[PDB]
Parts: sequence; C-alpha cells; structure tokens
Amino acid sequence: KDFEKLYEATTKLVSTSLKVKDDLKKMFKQNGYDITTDHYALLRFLWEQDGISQIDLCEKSCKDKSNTTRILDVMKNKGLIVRKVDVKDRRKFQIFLTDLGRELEEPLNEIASIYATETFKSISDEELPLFTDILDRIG
Amino acid sequence: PRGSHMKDFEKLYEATTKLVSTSLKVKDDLKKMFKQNGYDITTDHYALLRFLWEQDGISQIDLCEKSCKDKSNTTRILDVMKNKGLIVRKVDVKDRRKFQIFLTDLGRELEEPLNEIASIYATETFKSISDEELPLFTDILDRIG
Repeated sequence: KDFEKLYEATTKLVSTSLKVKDDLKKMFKQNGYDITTDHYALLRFLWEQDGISQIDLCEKSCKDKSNTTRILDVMKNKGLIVRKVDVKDRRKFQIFLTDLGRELEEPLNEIASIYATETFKSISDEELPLFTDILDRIG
Repeated sequence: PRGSHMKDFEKLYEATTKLVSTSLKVKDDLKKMFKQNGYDITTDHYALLRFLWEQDGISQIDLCEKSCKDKSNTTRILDVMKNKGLIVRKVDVKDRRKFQIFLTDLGRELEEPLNEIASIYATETFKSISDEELPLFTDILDRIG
C-alpha cells in the first residue's frame, strides 16, 4: 500500500469507470438508441417517480447542478422529458416523462442488463458488497 | 446472454453507479491538489508526466497506448503541456509518421514536488482502506469488463 499501488488503484478506478460508461453507450448506439449513460441514469430515476422536481433530480444525480441541467436540456430536445412551471411556484420546475420516455424503460433496461451480465461475469455475487463497501470508504 | 448462476440486475446497476460516482468524487477531490498547492498544473497533465518520468522520450504512440484514451485530447493536453513548458515533440529518428515525447527542464524538476503532493493526497484517499483490501479492490477492477 505504498504510493505506487495507490496511484495504480486510483487510475484503474478512473479508467474502469470511463470504460464501463463508454461501453454501455456504445451498446445503446449499436441498438439504435442515441443516448448516453447519463441519460439512462436520469431516466431510471423518473421511471421510479415521475414528476420529480428539477432540484431533487440534481440532488439525486451523482452530478452537480449545472451539468445535470445541461444533460436534462439535451434529454428534453431528444423528446424524453418535458419541463413544466410547477403547480405551486414560479422559477421551480417539475420534470416529467413524455410517452417516448416511458416507452424506453423495457428496451433500455434490457440492453443495460445484457451489458451488466457480460461486464460482471468474472465477478461473484458475494464480491459485490465487498467492492461496494471499499468504494464507499474511499474519500 | 445466460448461465445457471445469474446476478441481480439491480445489484449490478448499483455497483456500477457506485463505481462511477466514486470515480467522479475522486477526480474532483484531486483536481484541486496541485494548483491549490503552489503548482499550476492539472490532473491530466500529472498522469502523463508519470509516464514521462518512467520513460522520457517515449513515442507519442506508446503514450497513447498507456494513456489508453483518445489522441486529440491526449494531443491537445500535450499541446498545452508543450505551451506551459512541460513537454516537447522531437520527430522520431526511426522515421517520420512517428513522434517522440520529451520532458522540458521544468517537467523533470516537477517530479519530486508533484509526487509528494499526490502521495499525501493518495494516503488521505485510501486511509480507511486496509492493506489486504487494496489488491482485492484492484483485482475486482481488473476483472470488470
């Protein structure tokens, strides 16, 4: 656990994360879906609870407010969500799925399943919580 | 794609997220490290320099293959790195259609200082992770993909 190993580990961490994101996106595109991993993650939230507010979505987003909002504009222009001035406010938005947004649940979850299973096939079920808990304790 | 022992998709998605969120938090935590501490540098600058201190005069093709990732950025940073006085291009003497990357006089002197910073930052980052866990982490990450 001297510097060399920690530097390695930091760098596999960051490169494995980049590869995974990128591979999943390639898979979406190969299948005709021109979306990113970020788009898939935000959709996941809304399939759980539609009409999430914008501010909550940024909270949830693993990302920061300006990036998440930018990502959401793109999703809006691809026809996946709409924005609405809130029933009880001004300046405050609720994000809603369009029909296109809902339609995509089954298919995009299917593709990500296929990706996940192949990507984690050398890993045992019981290693996941280890991996995860180590990830939790970094930083 | 199938097998008799399938894992739960929700669990794989959570691990995948945890992986990404943790990559991001780690890059953010460290992006400050050098500039915030007296050295006008960035991460990516630093990670390339590591390769250069290991092997000064490496080929701009060997680099891109250790760096793994894309050339235009690999190249753009290299340009900025060249702007700052961090590296230069000499044209490979094996023949052209081939470049060789060399450290500036700065880039050689920057090794000790930046390594010190990075190392104290790596020590913080991994301070709640034990010695046995580190190669476990590492092996798991190797197997992913």
